[PDB]
Amino acid sequence: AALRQPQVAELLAEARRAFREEFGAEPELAVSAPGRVNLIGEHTDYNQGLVLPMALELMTVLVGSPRKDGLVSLLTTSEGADEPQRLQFPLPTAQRSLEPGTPRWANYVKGVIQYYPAAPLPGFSAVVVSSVPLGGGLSSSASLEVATYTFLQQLCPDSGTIAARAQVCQQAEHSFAGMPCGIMDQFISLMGQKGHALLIDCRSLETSLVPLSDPKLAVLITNSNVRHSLASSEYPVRRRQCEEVARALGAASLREVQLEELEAARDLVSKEGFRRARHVVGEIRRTAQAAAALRRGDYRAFGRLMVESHRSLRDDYEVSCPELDQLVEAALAVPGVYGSRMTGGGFGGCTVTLLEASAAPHAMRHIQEHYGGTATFYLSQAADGAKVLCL
Ligand SMILES: O=C1CCCC2=C1C1(CCCCC1)N=C(Nc1nc3ccccc3o1)N2
Ligand SMILES: OC[C@H]1O[C@@H](O)[C@H](O)[C@@H](O)[C@H]1O
Repeated sequence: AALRQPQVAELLAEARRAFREEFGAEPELAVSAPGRVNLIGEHTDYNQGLVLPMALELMTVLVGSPRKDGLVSLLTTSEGADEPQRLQFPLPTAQRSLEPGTPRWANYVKGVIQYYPAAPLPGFSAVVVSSVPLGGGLSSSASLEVATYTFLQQLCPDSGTIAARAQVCQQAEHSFAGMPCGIMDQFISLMGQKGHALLIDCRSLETSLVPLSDPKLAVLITNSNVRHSLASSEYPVRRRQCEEVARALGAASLREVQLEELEAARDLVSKEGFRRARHVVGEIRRTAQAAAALRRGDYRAFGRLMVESHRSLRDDYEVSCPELDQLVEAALAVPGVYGSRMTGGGFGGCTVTLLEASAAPHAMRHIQEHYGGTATFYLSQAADGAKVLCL
């Protein structure tokens, strides 16, 4: 009774009803974009490294219709959203551009509109709904950026590439939400495919769809239901730190630096700096092994490289928190768990447990009985990325 089911048919239905009530007519378009769990490859994306996320059945839906008057009218229904629930604004122009501000959920939609590369973009009316827990570490902000972007393509098709769309979504996260994120979360929300993880190369931007078929394997996501102060504050600090271990070692990114190099480079950088790399330069060179291991269906090893990812996130990158540590170390003692680790940016949010489906009922008994805080669970199929339904 801690498991939240996806309920995606009723999420779309909720959004259409709220649209008819709010705007006096039936919406003409539905889009969705998923949130994400990163299986392995944490704090690598901005280090031009490798990540292995998948898309969730947890998503953000826009339902809307173009307007003739050049203005945008938004209703959000998400419980967590900061007041007001509605905002309206003219389209940006050469003269006036959109500005971040109040309410914050709107900043994401504004950013994407502001950086949208095709024209002419008409005004629109839209309802925004999401089953992605807001600020819970499964990329609610990326689902809303990419859901926005997918709605704008229907209003005014772009003639570009999946990376250009991810950079636009990423720029809205930088400029309008003041969060200097990598490309992972936008990329997986765009490109996820049911029954697949997505191995992303954040240097080359090559991507591989890795079958996650086997119905033996389950991915249990557990929300800690915490977010520490340190989150919003330490993420850019870590990023900046990485950029100095890279600058010091005459490497254009840590992708280029290998562990044998960092170990014999100790003197050129700081104890906590060098330790940030043992994680990053290390991390890269085990998502690769996790990738090569999921293909072999090996599981143990992804696991080892996984718990090795948490331990490294906890001790070297210092971006876990006692709640995440107690959840990982808790699951990691249940036989049949290959691995568990913090996922996403850390300082709170979710862990990800690679278990055997048979044991799912007992784990959710156990974790809720053996976790100090409030556990929410998702038993997540690997899902589709951005989608359109004409209405
Ligand atoms: O306060 C923070 C701290 C940083 C993390 C972050 C938030 C808030 C910002 C706006 C109010 C709720 C919390 N929202 C998101 N993501 C988000 N996804 C959404 C999908 C549909 C509607 C609204 C959505 O807000 N991320
Ligand atoms: O795995 C670490 C990740 O933290 C995310 O939440 C951020 O949006 C990503 O770009 C990546 O930096």
